[PDB]
Amino acid sequence: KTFKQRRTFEQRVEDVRLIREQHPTKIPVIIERYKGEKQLPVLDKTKFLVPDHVNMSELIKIIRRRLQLNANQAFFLLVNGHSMVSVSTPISEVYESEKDEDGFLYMVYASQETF
Ligand SMILES: Cc1nsc(N(C)CC(N)=O)c1C#N
Ligand SMILES: [Cl-]
Repeated sequence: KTFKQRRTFEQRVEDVRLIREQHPTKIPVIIERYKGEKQLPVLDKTKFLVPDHVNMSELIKIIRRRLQLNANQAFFLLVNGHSMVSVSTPISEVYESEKDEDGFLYMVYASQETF
C-alpha cells in the first residue's frame, strides 16, 4: 500500500538520482495520508517535485490547495515521522537534515495532531 512497500530501496534510490539529473533544483517529496485518516481526502499522486526555495508554510498552502480544503478543515503535516519544528525553514534546509536514506523527503498528513 505505502510508497516504501510499492518500490524496492534500489528503485527509490535510482528515482531520486534521476530527479537530481533532470530536475536538479527540485526537492523529491513523498506525501501520504495517515492510514487512520477519516476526514481528509487522498491526493491524486504520491511523488512531488518541490522548488527548493519554498518554505514549509508555503508547502502546507500548496497541499491545502491540491486537496481543495476550505478555511476551517484542520491539516497537520509530519516530516520524517515527526512534527515540523518550524514552517519558516526553506525546504532545501529541511531536506539536508530530514531526508530518508533513500534520498526522498517523507511527509504524512492528518486532520488530528494525534497521528
Ligand atoms: C549519488 C548520485 N546522485 S545523482 C546520480 N546519478 C545522476 C545517477 C547515477 N546512478 O549515476 C548519482 C550517482 N551515482
Ligand atoms: Cl530543475
